[PDB]
Amino acid sequence: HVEVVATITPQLSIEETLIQKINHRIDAIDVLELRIDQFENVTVDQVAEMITKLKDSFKLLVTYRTKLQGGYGQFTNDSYLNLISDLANINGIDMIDIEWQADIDIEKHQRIITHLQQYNKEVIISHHNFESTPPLDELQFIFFKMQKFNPEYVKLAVMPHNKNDVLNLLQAMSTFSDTMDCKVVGISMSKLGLISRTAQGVFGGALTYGCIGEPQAPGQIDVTDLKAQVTLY
Amino acid sequence: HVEVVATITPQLETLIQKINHRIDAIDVLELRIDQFENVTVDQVAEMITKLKDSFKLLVTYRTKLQGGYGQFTNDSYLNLISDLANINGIDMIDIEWQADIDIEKHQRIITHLQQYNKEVIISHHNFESTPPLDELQFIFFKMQKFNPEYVKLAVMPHNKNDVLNLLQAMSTFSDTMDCKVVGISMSKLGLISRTAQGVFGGALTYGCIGEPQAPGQIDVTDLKAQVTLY
Repeated sequence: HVEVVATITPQLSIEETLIQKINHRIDAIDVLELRIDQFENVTVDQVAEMITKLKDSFKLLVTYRTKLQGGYGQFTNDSYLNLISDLANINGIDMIDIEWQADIDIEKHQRIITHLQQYNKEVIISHHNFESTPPLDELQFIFFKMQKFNPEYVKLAVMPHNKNDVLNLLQAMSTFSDTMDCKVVGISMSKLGLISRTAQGVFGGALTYGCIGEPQAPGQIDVTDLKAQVTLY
Repeated sequence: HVEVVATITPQLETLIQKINHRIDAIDVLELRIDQFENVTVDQVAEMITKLKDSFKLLVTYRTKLQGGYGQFTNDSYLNLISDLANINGIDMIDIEWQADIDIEKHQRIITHLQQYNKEVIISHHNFESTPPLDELQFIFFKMQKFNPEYVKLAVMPHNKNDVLNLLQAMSTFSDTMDCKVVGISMSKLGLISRTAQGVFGGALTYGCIGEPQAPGQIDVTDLKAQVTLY
């Protein structure tokens, strides 16, 4: 059973137009992802505010996507990890996204992830490669190192250059789905990789991301159409 | 691009209306005839004229062996297929393959059909399982040797790997071979193979007119809508 995620990226003052479009799609939204990287000097208090302006029909996921990994967040890596650790104190948050990459300080990441789970927050460790799709063995090894932190979800987004790249991503997710204990989200970007987002559930995937109006990732789809997709497979 | 196939199995007009309704989603109209007792190329011609100009006409005689109903000798079957080449209204003809067949007799029949300007779809179906990737590629290679217009392989997946294997086989073939390829992973588990057929090099995807004869079949109208997304 794939869950449909609706990504919003409001400004401190969460619109009234948006909150209404959200309620309209209540049936297609399992998880509401609140991106916050589009806020300069965003603070945990500001985020806490926005949350209340929302709260119970979907889980609330808060994501600060760094520019390094495709977002707007320019925070220092140090300030980034501090922000992620601080979001644990916001009672209304159900899921928190933490970025993974080769150069991370592993013991520090584990400390933060464990901290988050002690506050009963589901952790989504994610990795984004906008340049290419490593070979299958490499994809599986990335998934392996990420799940070592025992998160609730492991998320891998890669960029395809050919059909085999899409198939390898699907295979890596499918194989992971069959043997590992935590949930997996596999994303092959661009139109070439569309099948991974629509048939995410067929290959063991747990989440599929959509928008309410315009794409927040490689040509996004309205969650309503995405819900229809998940329902088709 | 991917051509959407609409499969029908009549019996020597309510259908005539349902097909015209979905006429915009139909690139090929597969006319299965194996559901008729003692089918003659003459009756086939009678039906075709009653149907037939916005889609190709594929005539398919699926033998019992390969999931159909056709109870013809291999001889009368191969002769039925050879004789279909005389019907001008037919654009494509489906000829079955299976490792034991007479290679030279088959090649003799395929070249024959192509002399009458018919597009040949050499096909193989396994309603029971999906062979390993290597074996899928083996099947494709054998069928490819006859230099047909299309090579078609339908398999029943048991698990996710079986679906990915079919897609992989079809994709790799797509990248090297000089003829069109068609891959089908049956059941709802394999639905993605029909909707994203063109993503992996497929040239034909099969749908229905309204009533499915099993799980995994999609109305050509919905199928066309899905194909259009990729």
